[PDB]
Amino acid sequence: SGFRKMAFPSGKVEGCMVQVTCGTTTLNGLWLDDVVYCPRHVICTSEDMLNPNYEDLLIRKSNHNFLVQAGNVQLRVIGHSMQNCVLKLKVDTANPKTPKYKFVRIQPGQTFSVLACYNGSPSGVYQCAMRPNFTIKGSFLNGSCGSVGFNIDYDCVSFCYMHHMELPTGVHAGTDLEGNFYGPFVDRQTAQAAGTDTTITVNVLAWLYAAVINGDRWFLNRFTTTLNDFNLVAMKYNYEPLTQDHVDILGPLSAQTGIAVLDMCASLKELLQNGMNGRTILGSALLEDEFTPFDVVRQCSGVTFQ
Amino acid sequence: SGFRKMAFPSGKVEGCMVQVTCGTTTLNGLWLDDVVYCPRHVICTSEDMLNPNYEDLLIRKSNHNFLVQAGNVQLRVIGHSMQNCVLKLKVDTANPKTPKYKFVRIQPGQTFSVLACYNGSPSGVYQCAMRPNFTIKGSFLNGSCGSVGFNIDYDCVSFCYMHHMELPTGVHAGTDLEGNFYGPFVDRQTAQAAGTDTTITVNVLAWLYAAVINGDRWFLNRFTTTLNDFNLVAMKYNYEPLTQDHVDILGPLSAQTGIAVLDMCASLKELLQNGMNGRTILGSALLEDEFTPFDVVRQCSGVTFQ
Ligand SMILES: *[C@@](O)(c1nc2cc(Cl)ccc2s1)[C@H](C[C@@H]1CCNC1=O)NC(=O)[C@@H]1[C@@H]2[C@H](CN1C(=O)[C@@H](NC(=O)C(F)(F)F)C(C)(C)C)C2(C)C
Ligand SMILES: *[C@@](O)(c1nc2cc(Cl)ccc2s1)[C@H](C[C@@H]1CCNC1=O)NC(=O)[C@@H]1[C@@H]2[C@H](CN1C(=O)[C@@H](NC(=O)C(F)(F)F)C(C)(C)C)C2(C)C
Repeated sequence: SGFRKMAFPSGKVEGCMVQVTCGTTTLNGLWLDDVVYCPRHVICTSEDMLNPNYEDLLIRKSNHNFLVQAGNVQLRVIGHSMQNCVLKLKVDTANPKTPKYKFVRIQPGQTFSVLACYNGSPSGVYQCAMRPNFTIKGSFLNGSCGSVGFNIDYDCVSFCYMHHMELPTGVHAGTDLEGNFYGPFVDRQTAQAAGTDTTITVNVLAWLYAAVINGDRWFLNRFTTTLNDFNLVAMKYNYEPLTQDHVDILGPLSAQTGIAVLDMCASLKELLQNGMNGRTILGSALLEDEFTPFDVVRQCSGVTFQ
Repeated sequence: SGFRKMAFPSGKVEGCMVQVTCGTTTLNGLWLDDVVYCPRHVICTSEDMLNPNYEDLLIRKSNHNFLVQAGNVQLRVIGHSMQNCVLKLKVDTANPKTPKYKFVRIQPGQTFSVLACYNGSPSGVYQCAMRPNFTIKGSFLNGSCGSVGFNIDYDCVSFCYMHHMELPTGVHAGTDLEGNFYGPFVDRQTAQAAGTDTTITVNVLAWLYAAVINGDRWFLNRFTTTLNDFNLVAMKYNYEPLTQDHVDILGPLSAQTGIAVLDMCASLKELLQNGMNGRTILGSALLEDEFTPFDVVRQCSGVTFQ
């Protein structure tokens, strides 16, 4: 029992972190096989960043200008290319600790672990959700750029996020590992704001199932609802629409607990309409939306990784 | 910016986890150099656990009865001994991934990361506090015993916790790495309850400093208080006494923000007396007590590990 915000074990990713320095600029990179992936703005000074022409800055660089360090050891760069907002540095040594891996673009509502790094060294690990507005509520300082986010499935690391920037209200934005931003953001120091965020309904329901499994059951009511009527209420409280696909994904938890999804929706509707009245669910005084159905099952069933 | 419950990177510990099987009982062990450390109740069946005589059970075992597996590979056991509630299995192979490490007994109020493991494989990592009542609010299932808790300081892993059991209300209890329990608990399946818990005052103050550093400043009032008067109020709300040592430990955060500790105490007193009135601090609707002053500084200053 118990339910915690749990991150994936970070060791497979720790073995891939390096430092990339170009001129006076240093950030983190990810070394897989013989390639180092990092934010392209390693080639910028704190003056180029107001309106940089990356293509222009890069043509004036050559391989030797990129100083890549894995711990002590310098990796010799033997090629470079830009892909969207990431640079790929081909190095002359393959990383012997490279895990089985994939690059995936995640969808809003999905979670992942972040390994926050500075100067190529890991500081800590935490779990994040890709928010509906394509930001993450991270914890990142100067020097954190090139830190990555990931999921693990058995032995395979799915890298889904590389960190680039901090927006107003202290939320974060970055790219997939092909250098395409999540959301409408650009890698330049210019006025940018996140869209209004929404609550990830399916994750809230997942977490309510987690509460039932842990014996926190006070909020279950005796009613059901239709999907349609549920969505009209959710809408008012700035919850995302619940789709049939979401219902289908909640099927395992529904089967385990014997609570139909639309019955749990009726309980959620009452929490939204009446509040929690000073009570907690799983220790929390607010409804939590950063656990996916899979996160709940993984945690409550003891799924392990290689 | 941003503030998250952040765990240490787990890789150094992942490289030390193994599976120990005795008879039909399997739990996790920790392999450092040529020793495997695990809960002594690996030698028990689900019948011996009501009132086990460990000394008696152990004398009937020999080295070969302990099946130790590191991934695929079986490690040959060449000696065994019991120390308090842990077994130490001497094996014929030194773990080549052993980090620099120490065994430490932590104090109530201190935090650490848990690497939750099943069958010798890691499932996830999260941060925990040793509660004043010597429990932790963990997330552990059947098969999690022998999972460890740890801190990292640069290159050195301080192991402070090995998991043994779950108490009523879904909280957890275990030992240091010399097999001595935290709190009054015993490794037997018998009626045991945690003492009433208390809020870790110094950690709450630490977290309020974290809020100020992140620009969440609404709760700062214009007053100060004495330590004595603060402690009379804290007492009523089941907060631990704040000592001068606690004040001294908050000195770095106080200096950084320019808010005297007793001024922050006055703000805390008002939160305790009046509540948060529906507002949040760092996204939380309750006062949080599982961040130490050091955790705040580590996270807000970007301290990294080897
Ligand atoms: C990185 O770690 C990077 N730092 C540098 C420094 C130099 Cl000289 C070159 C390239 C990089 S990448 C940080 C992480 C930030 C810092 C604070 N917290 C974080 O998460 N990234 C940045 O500094 C990026 C970088 C330029 C600006 N920037 C920002 O995050 C801006 N944000 C914005 O302008 C806004 F649009 F998002 F809001 C701030 C104001 C400095 C936080 C670029 C976007 C390329
Ligand atoms: C371990 O993983 C262990 N499991 C086994 C199984 C066998 Cl056959 C032998 C030895 C061990 S150690 C679990 C972890 C628990 C299970 C649920 N969540 C967890 O954290 N530990 C236990 O099962 C320990 C073990 C015997 C009982 N026990 C318990 O946790 C009891 N708790 C208590 O009796 C109480 F006093 F704490 F409350 C419960 C009721 C089974 C949870 C011993 C204490 C040696």
